[PDB]
Amino acid sequence: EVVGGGDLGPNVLVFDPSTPDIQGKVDEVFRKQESNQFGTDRYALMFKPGTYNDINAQIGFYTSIAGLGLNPDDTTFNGDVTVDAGWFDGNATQNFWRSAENLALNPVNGTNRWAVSQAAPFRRMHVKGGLNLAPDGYGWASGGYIADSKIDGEVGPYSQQQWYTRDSSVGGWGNGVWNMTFSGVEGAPAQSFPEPPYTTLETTPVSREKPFLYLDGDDYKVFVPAKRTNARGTSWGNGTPEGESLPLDQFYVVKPGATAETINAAVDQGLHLLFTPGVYHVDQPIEIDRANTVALGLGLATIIPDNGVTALKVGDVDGVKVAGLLVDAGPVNSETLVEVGSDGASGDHAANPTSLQDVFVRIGGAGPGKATTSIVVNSNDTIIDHTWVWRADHGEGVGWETNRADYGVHVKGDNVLATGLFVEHFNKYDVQWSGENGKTIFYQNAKAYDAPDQAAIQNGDIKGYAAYKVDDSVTTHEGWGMGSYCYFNVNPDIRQQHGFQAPVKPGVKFHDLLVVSLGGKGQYEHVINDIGDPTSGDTTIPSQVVSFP
Ligand SMILES: OC[C@H]1O[C@@H](O[C@@H]2[C@@H](O)[C@H](O[C@@H]3[C@@H](O)[C@H](O[C@@H]4[C@@H](O)[C@H](O)O[C@H](CO)[C@H]4O)O[C@H](CO)[C@H]3O)O[C@H](CO)[C@H]2O)[C@H](O)[C@@H](O)[C@@H]1O
Repeated sequence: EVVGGGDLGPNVLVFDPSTPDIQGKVDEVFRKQESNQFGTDRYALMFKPGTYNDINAQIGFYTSIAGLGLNPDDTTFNGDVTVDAGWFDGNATQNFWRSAENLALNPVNGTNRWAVSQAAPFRRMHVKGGLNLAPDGYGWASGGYIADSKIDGEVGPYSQQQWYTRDSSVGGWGNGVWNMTFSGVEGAPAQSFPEPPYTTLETTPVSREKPFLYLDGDDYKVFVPAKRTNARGTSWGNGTPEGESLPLDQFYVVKPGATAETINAAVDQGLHLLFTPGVYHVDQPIEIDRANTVALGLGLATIIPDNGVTALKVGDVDGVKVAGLLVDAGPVNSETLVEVGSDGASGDHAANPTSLQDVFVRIGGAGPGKATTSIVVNSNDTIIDHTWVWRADHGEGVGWETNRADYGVHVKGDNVLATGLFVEHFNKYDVQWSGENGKTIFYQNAKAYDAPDQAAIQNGDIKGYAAYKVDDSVTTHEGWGMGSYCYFNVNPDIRQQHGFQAPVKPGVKFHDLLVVSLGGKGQYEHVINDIGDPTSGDTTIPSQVVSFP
């Protein structure tokens, strides 16, 4: 019974090079979206191919900006896509929930400013000049994620604490701070941790670029890249990229209105999903149990699970590409928010894996919300390529109980790969890995700030719960470029035994680990298990470990 394609709706603004009032108009969204951290408004600015002049697209909360060509240079700005921190007094550590993709940029002073923190991906971009990742004045910042991009000149992180870059091309990298990690990046600074703190891998073992809306001439369509093993450099610049096109008309177009039963019925029926920029309350989980289903969000499209249900469940099928969505906890506790595969699933998905890309989870912050576990990854071979799983530390509806969320991510399948894993503030283990031969490239954690007292975070004989816990049974794991920080702002007497916990086996390895106390609010006793120096002083110097075991 459902109906494919049709109309993307008001919240998706489709600019062209003869379109009137682009500056003034891109400027109204920012005005309302600049300081709008928890609003329900959602926007995507989409630009048709061509060259656009005298422009500076300033990007606020819940704003995605993109070109609608196939290769990034089809849509060129003699101008800038700018993220700054004027609204929060130079501090960029709340510059969340926005994105830029599939544009070239010829920045007006020779350098584009993308001063963001978490959940602010920069994908499929060509910067014909510099890329400055810090707010004007080298004030605080906690990014960040760049993939499938070419920066002609220098990337300058400056004050950025940490960063992940994959499968890209840079002609310079200026500096590290705590953890600037690279995989498959031509031009990456040579590996050197802790000095500078560069963790560098030549290729990404597998990656698959995120699907995106484009105009194959007159028609709305989505292009869906195929996977690369040992990816290095960009995917677009040599000629005809690799992967499929879907016509629009083979997508259900979800808008304000949609029930979860119709969304699933459209996937029953053989349609893909395109979530328009909106907030979707669902009282049954969204279910994708058809191989190769693309589920693509625009304008930070957001799902909220009502009645304590799970928001999104992927079945044990090959090739599901979930991209560009925020799952936002309801006030009724959900046992899970996202499940990838059913519990127990023992099959392969190796040739054609399921992935989550730019999938973000929030618990609290916009009022009261809670979940026991946020993401369960049951399916073997799953790719998690950019996720921010975040128990709110600030905002409305936040308490050590009021927005309690015990567990962030739990990985149970085998062969699972996370590139750009950001997980923070959970009451217990932020990340748990139970499956075999897991790989994590780049991890950023901060522990819960609102732990009341030592006794509240006790873990048998461990003080605190690891930010990242590989199970005792696991025989095979390997991780690179991983940091956990603490700011026990309620009770800075607290001690966190470690950032990491894992068995001591010849084939469970870690490379370039660090923990950091933020201005002496709590301290780490060790880095991993019982190994590594404690943090000390209020000077926020990392305690580091190059190699383990
Ligand atoms: O609070 C809400 C959000 O905050 C996120 O965590 C922040 C955290 O980012 C912040 O850390 C700062 C660091 O940014 C800072 O690094 C320095 C660099 O700025 C500088 O250029 O280089 C040196 C190193 O040589 C560093 O000085 O260092 C100060 C310490 O002096 C840190 O405090 O601290 C905030 C709280 O104090 C903290 O909240 C968090 O990830 C988000 O989840 C959260 O929503």
